[PDB]
Amino acid sequence: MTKTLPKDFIFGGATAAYQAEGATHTDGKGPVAWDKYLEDNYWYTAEPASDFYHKYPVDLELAEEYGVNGIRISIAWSRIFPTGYGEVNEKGVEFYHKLFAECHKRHVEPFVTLHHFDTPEALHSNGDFLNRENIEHFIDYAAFCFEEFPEVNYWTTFNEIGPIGDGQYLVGKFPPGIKYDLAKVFQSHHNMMVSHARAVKLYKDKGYKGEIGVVHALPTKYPYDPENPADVRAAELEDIIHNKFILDATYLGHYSDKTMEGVNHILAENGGELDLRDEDFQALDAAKDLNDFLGINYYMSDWMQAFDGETEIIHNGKGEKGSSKYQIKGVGRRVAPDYVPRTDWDWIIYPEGLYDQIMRVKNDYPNYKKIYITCNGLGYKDEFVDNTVYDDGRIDYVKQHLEVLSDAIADGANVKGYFIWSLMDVFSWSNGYEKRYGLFYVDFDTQERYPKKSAHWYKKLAETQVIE
Ligand SMILES: O=P(O)(O)OC[C@H]1O[C@@H](O)[C@H](O)[C@@H](O)[C@H]1O
Repeated sequence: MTKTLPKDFIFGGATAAYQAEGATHTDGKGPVAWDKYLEDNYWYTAEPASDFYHKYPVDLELAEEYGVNGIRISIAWSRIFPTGYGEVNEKGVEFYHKLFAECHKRHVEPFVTLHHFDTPEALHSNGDFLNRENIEHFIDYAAFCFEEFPEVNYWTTFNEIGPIGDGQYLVGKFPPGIKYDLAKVFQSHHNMMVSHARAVKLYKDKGYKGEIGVVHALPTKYPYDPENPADVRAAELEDIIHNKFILDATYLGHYSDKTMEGVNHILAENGGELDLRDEDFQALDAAKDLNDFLGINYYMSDWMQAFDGETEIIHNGKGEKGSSKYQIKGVGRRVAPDYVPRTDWDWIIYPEGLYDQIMRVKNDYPNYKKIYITCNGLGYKDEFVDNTVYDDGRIDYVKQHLEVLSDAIADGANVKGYFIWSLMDVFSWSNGYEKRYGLFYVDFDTQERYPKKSAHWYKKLAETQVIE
């Protein structure tokens, strides 16, 4: 009497080059911003990470043992072009071909992302994507990869553009560690999206065989008190900063009137200017209907309350329940509802928000075509016991969301797969190695993998499609 998922659903796992790989200075790998940054601003580094560079056969064998039929992986732009452009690093390219081969061998379909929070340092320190020159460097890097890896049937350009501008120019937790720059945020959202529109046009023109799409973070924004118009407006603007702006570029080819009115407002109150060239809209309009699927990364929702004070944002990275604080002048502040389960990192559990996002994209952008939940998971300090982890909380979190998908599917939403963040334990960019999300437990001192209770649960799900 439980829900069921379509027989052709993808039950995958997700990873990220920098988070998983390791080998940060091996086989010609070029530096990335995180190299110096984590060292100066955090208490851990990307070494040894989960040593994916050498472990992948074990990871893939296990992934196969436990019914995982898909896997998001990212190509480390700085491993192919250790400087963003020019010389190619043979060994880098060699590595990916191996990896890709192992995937096909293990029946795990690779969903490849060209960019996942890791612009080659040399280019990043030069304005990253705010600098229009790097847009070029990207398209060339994409064309290289498209041509070089015919083994890949599914491509994605960028992973979470919103969260890049957010952690980079708004929260200041991702390098360069800038804060409150709502002008840079919106610019980066526009520039990066132009970089995407171009690469997709390109993959389509040169008529390659597979599918090309985007991976967007879409945390549902709700007004704290639906009855208060002040709250409604607040969620609306908040949603515009994190979701609408980007979505619109991804489908309308331009920013809607409400979107620009809100952006105008936000920028007026906080200052700032946007450099929007007409050629950018030619690129955007061209690729608007090209995307083959949408990848929705979703972890939690946000409630917004009106707020008239100055802007202050504190990121709770050590996992101290309550240290999070988010308020923006002209926009509003986030207030967790009273009794929703939230965690030590303050991330709110609210499965219903996923359903609402899926019905929103579906209604506002009917041309989405197909939806994959490219990332969903619960990060928390598991306890290593009996060579496993009795991660019942994670099974509950996942199970709850999978049920909401099973519904959004029934209600006419074209959802084709779910990717659990993450396949194995990896360190978090701003929360260290403590915030674990994996189906498999990595013992960072030995690099030994151990299936968690969720790995065993996911298997039955995989081979039954009955959520129980
Ligand atoms: O902030 P956390 O704990 O790392 O969880 C956030 C996760 O979200 C995903 O969407 C990002 O692409 C991952 O790289 C990961 O960072």
